[PDB]
Amino acid sequence: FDPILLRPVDDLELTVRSANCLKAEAIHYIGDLVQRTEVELLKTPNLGKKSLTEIKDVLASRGLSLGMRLENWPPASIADE
Repeated sequence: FDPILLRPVDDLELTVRSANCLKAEAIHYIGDLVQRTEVELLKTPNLGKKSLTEIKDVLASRGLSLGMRLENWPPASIADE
């Protein structure tokens, strides 16, 4: 599995309006991020175009795709509590 992917958009280390705004859209995990749709996500009253280039840079910098449903998400790398 991809580690950055398992990471939370907030801590994904992306921009401030991209990752941050991502966790505000019920997508605190970059996994769900790629498992969504930048079409409507990049049209909210708190998004932007310069952000679509980043979110896409993550969905394309890790062999991912738009709405690319991940395997059995989330992975087993989050079972400590």
